[PDB]
Amino acid sequence: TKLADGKYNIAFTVWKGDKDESSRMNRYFESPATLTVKNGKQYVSFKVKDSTSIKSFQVEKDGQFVETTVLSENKKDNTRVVEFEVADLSKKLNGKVKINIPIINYNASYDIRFVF
Ligand SMILES: [Cl-]
Repeated sequence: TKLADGKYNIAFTVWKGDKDESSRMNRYFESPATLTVKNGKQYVSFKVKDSTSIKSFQVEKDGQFVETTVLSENKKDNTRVVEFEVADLSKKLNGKVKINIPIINYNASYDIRFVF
């Protein structure tokens, strides 16, 4: 059941945090993600669109949301690559996104789930 070391692509979709429905956050998170399996551990990374608007992206780690790691940024196309470890790919991962639209007092939070 445990994946061999190496790099893979893994498709994913985003559900709403509290409903079994597709989340609007799908448009910002590019599937497939990259899965890096190294020394048993599993690291997921993927590109985020409209990066400047996605002020915060956290995933739940030990019953608490923690900011994801930024591996790189591309200011030209307004994207960035985020990364986090996932212990169990068969489970839905809880996440939180803070969306900021400066063109107007607009600052809202989205609860989401990653489905691999
Ligand atoms: Cl469920």
